[PDB]
Amino acid sequence: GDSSRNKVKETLRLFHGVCRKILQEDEAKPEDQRRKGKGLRIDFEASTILKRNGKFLNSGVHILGEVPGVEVGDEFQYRMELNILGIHKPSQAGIDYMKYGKAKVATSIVASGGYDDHLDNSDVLTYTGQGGNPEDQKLITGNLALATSIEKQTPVRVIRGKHKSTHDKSKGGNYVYDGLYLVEKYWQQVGSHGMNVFKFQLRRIPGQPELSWVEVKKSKSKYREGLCKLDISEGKEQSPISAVNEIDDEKPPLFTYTVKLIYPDWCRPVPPKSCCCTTRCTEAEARVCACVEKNGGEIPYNFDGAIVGAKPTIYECGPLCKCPSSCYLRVTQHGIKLPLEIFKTKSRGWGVRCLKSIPIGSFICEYVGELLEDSEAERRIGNDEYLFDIGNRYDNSLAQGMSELMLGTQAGRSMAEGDESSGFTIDAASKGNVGRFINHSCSPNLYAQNVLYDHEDSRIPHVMFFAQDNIPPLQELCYDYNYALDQVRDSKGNIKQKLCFC
DNA sequence: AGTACTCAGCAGT
DNA sequence: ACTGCTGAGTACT
Ligand SMILES: [Zn+2]
Ligand SMILES: [Zn+2]
Ligand SMILES: [Zn+2]
Repeated sequence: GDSSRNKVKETLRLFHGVCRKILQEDEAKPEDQRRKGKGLRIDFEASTILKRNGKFLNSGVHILGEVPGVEVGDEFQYRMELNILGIHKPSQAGIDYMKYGKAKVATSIVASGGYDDHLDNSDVLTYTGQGGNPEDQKLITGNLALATSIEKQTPVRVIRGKHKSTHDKSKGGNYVYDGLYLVEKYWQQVGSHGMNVFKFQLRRIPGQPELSWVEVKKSKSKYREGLCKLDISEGKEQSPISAVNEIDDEKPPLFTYTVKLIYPDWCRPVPPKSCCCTTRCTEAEARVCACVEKNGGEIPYNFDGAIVGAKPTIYECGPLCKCPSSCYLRVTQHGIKLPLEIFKTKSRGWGVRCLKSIPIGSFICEYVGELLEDSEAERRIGNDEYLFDIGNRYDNSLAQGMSELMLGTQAGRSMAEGDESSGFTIDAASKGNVGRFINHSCSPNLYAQNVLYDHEDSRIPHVMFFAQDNIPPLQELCYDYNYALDQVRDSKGNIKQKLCFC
């Protein structure tokens, strides 16, 4: 069950990983011969790659009721994700159905705003049938199945998609699994083609985790009476980070806010080698870029700014690089570009959330504090509580896997660990940014990535949090603990040891 | 093994 | 905004 949840999560992570890989390969090609712009569907190719390696879930079956591992509020960008998970099989069509006896009943529906659906209440939904749009709608296939579901009283999965404008700022939050509904009644009515249209009333089954749009709603409206401060950054951030509490009159804890890292006095100034590019640094350009070569001959970012894959170290263009700030190799240096707020949690003290959907691979924020040789946990105040041991270790198994999917080739297994000579740690107990409020979780939606701009000392990189899920709005932001690299978390979330190195 | 169907997702305008 | 186009997967002839 938990085991199921992790299979789903990792399946979606794999899928999007492949998507961004295909995308990076295309961005590496010159403007003129890029497949993007000329009818490229990364969703289809990613899909096909996963299906080839037997990575689909619930393949060859229809699920009625709850798909194991799929929870209310889960977000998708592509209709295709629903297919690989078995949530909804058709790539396009709104209605999915299956045999339930000799009759056919609806497994799942998609309300994307194609027809004039009414989703006005949290509780109840009016769903337009499907028929050519000029003939009257026929009561067959999907429409029939949704009708039969009424007598059979068999639940229906409801995914609502946000209205898709080709304005298309993003695909973040494109589909939300809203959950399980019963079909109550259906009628015929004239629909705006001048021909008759079917309509189905669905009622959400009680006792389900409540709808997310209802939570952006409860949250949204200005009054925000939970506000403790408008801007915890106190103007040091291009946008205010507000603090809210609806569980108390607790003010957030006191600290000096900082956006820049405090190095010690002894930590040598080490300027880094820079690139000479006139334009934005890409693999596409005829002229080679020193910072690209530094990243192993690949842009570790997509053009929208998403990290392509985790890496031991990511090199961004420095202050003495000659490229415009719009350079794709500038992402984490530009600072926070999401609406963040800190909030009181019943259980966990103080936490960080985002009030909009965060697409997978997105940059969140830096863990800013003052940097200390690990030797000095001598301080005594920030014990654990506002402390971040800078990650030294790495394992190439995941890259080995992504590699196997995309090329059929792996590098040999290798693992890295920082010498105990220098571990470094970031203390935010006294000074830090919003990153200091991020809590820890056994199932995180954030992971820490080391980036180097400013300097080349690889023992004191910047810690940049990225997103490893499509994160629903208001979902709490959390990252996991460092780990020993001999130990890994299995399906049930228990610590085991990695299989033989070989 | 072939065809009809589509609540996507692009791309040109 | 309004078009037009190529579609994956699945259900049926
Ligand atoms: Zn650059
Ligand atoms: Zn360059
Ligand atoms: Zn550079």
